[PDB]
Amino acid sequence: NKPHVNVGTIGHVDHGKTTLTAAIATICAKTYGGEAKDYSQIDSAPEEKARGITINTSHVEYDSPTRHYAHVDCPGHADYVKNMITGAAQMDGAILVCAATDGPMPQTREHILLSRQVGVPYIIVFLNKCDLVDDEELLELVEMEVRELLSTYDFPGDDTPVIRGSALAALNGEAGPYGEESVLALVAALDSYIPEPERAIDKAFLMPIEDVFSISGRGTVVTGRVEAGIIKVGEEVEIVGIKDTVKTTVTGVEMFRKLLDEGRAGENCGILLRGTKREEVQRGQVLAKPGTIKPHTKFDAEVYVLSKEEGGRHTPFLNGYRPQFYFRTTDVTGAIQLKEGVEMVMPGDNVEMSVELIHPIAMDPGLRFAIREGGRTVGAGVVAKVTA
Ligand SMILES: Nc1nc2c(ncn2[C@@H]2O[C@H](COP(=O)(O)OP(=O)(O)O)[C@@H](O)[C@H]2O)c(=O)[nH]1
Ligand SMILES: [Mg+2]
Repeated sequence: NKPHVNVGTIGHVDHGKTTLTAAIATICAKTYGGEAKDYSQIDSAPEEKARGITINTSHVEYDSPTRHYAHVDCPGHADYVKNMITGAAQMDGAILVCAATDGPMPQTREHILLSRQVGVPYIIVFLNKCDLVDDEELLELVEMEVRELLSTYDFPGDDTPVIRGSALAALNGEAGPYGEESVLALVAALDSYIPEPERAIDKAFLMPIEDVFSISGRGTVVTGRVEAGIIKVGEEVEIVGIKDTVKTTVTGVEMFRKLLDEGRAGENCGILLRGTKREEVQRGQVLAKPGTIKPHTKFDAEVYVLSKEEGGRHTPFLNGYRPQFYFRTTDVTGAIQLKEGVEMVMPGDNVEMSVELIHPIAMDPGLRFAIREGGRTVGAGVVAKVTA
């Protein structure tokens, strides 16, 4: 297994996302080996349902000389919003498709802003439909506009790879600069510009607490899934969230009928904690390497509000709405502040909001959450920025 990289095509409708996706898959198959996909196979995106939220996504796979890519393409504007806000497709990089004829358009800007909000780490640009523009100064002008638009949202527009091509020429089997060579140039940009994502085992240790036990003859044990890093018996951990942060030592690690020396990312296990009582640990707190994650009550978020068809509200909510925010394992009530001038949010919409929780939660930007009322999911969010 070589590097596996998650990517996707973003950009305004009709700018050439599905055509480019089909061209990449077909040309990589012909060049490096794999399966070719045509336009109709990718334009028809299957439906996959998870928590009532319906997202239509097309998934294609293709190989570079050294990597295997998983690529997502979406039919509608709402599909891209839901896919990016939730953790459905965790893109390691996004391919921004922009038509050289019309230039950046409203959904071009929204998709860059969304990528910033949800934490898309890198963006590569395919400047498409260059077969329709013969003036190279006009191509330069639109490229400059795309780079500046990227920098407006804190992406490094001056260093961004911008590949000029015609996804339709490439899919049709054309040669020349805008044909197959341009799609191979884009694949070479994916290989050179997007690093392999850091392994969970290499990150700082983090384990959300799911259950707590007072075991007679042993002491206090917390159970959960290790999300990141490694914890060894004898090392210190912080208990972060809900209550003031405290620090203790791990004195044991175990799985069912298996005593362990350490707990590793992906493992579900129990952790024995020195000098701790059951009332000091609780669900919704996390164990973490000391000093690597901080509790917060205030944060900004990007939020998709479920439509009534997805089991959400069928009425708008107002500024000052106080639902529950479900973080990892538990609900915390929080008050919502909308952008200035915004008084209500419609179901089916996505908005940027500020939140103040009634108790702190350990969080970094990129943490996903659900918004619930009465235990019914009414929204999905991602922490865009922690307020301090
Ligand atoms: N002339 C030209 N047309 C293109 C190119 N790429 C896509 N198109 C056309 O633009 C229309 C929309 O393309 P599509 O891939 O469905 O755009 P999407 O909405 O972003 O997925 C289709 O009619 C394509 O054939 C190109 O490089 N040159
Ligand atoms: Mg499409």
